[PDB]
Amino acid sequence: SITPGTYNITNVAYTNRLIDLTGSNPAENTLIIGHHLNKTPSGYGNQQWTLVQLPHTTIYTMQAVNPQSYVRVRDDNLVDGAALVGSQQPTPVSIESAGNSGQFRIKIPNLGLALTLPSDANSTPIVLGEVDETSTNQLWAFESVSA
Amino acid sequence: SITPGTYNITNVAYTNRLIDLTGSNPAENTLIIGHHLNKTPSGYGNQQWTLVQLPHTTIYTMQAVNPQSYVRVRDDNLVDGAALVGSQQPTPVSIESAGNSGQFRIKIPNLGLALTLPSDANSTPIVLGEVDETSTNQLWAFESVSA
Ligand SMILES: CC(=O)N[C@H]1[C@H](OCCN=[N+]=[N-])O[C@H](CO)[C@@H](O[C@@H]2O[C@H](CO)[C@H](O)[C@H](O)[C@H]2NC(C)=O)[C@@H]1O
Ligand SMILES: CC(=O)N[C@H]1[C@H](OCCN=[N+]=[N-])O[C@H](CO)[C@@H](O[C@@H]2O[C@H](CO)[C@H](O)[C@H](O)[C@H]2NC(C)=O)[C@@H]1O
Repeated sequence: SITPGTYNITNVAYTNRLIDLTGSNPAENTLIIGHHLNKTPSGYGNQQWTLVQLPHTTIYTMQAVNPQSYVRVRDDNLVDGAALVGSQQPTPVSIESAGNSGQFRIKIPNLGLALTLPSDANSTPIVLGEVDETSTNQLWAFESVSA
Repeated sequence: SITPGTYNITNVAYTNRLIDLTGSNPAENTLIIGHHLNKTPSGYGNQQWTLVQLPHTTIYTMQAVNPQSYVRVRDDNLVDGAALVGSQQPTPVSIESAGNSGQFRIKIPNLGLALTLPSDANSTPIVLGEVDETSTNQLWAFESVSA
């Protein structure tokens, strides 16, 4: 499973879209979106995500670098279509390798829902979607931010 | 939420019953059961459970002190009535205070299911049951182990 650490996380369908906390805004419910890289080599802090892992399981918290908002399903409403947002508290996620290259699904534990990017349009908010076998938009790649 | 550490866990409905790994058996799929305290004052290692926590969540792993088997739902079959067993791999659980005091429900994350002890007979296996706020069979007291 992915080692704890700090990553740029890019969509597999839309490889030029990173997970990005809108406007580096620390406010609750700020949306999390798919957005072009906003600074080389690894973006500002709002496109870097630190993963903390529960040993011997695939459960993690994801926290941005700056501001330090965690990834959270808005209002803890774990249903299809629900928005991902920046919050002072995280939603635990299950990050699971897809049979793939170094590709992963970021899943809501035990619900069969996953983070998806529904459009390549820049700034498209990321939402939950149903886990499936053929959609690449709920597939994600992780790249370490250089120390 | 509960502080990480090593605990004896006693049922609320049946106060002479602790979560216990059958016969201190290290084998996979060994039943977890309700059973009287097997040693004073904190039982042997099969009745002592170490909790590991993912910070800022209520998700945890539970592992016996000896042998070191984790608490796992049989075949990761997260449905009503499924057996709890020891395994080399854990089922992440959500340990949530049930108001009261020192009382907690050990729930399956995001599902309406929780560990429950259906009878005070010695060695009755612990199994998942639907979450039910009024049922003491799925309530648990946690006492730090002095040993
Ligand atoms: C609404 C908003 O936050 N707009 C801009 C913000 O302007 C704030 C003032 N008024 N408005 N109205 O300015 C930031 C910083 O330039 C800007 O942030 C970018 O937002 C995009 C999505 O639109 C993406 O999140 C970028 O990564 C982000 N860049 C930074 C550095 O935060 C925001 O859109
Ligand atoms: C038979 C065997 O291989 N193990 C038994 C063990 O046998 C001792 C030999 N016969 N004598 N006197 O005996 C213990 C009971 O003392 C037994 O372990 C207990 O099993 C129950 C449920 O069946 C429960 O898990 C108890 O906590 C457990 N106690 C300990 C200390 O492991 C074991 O199966």
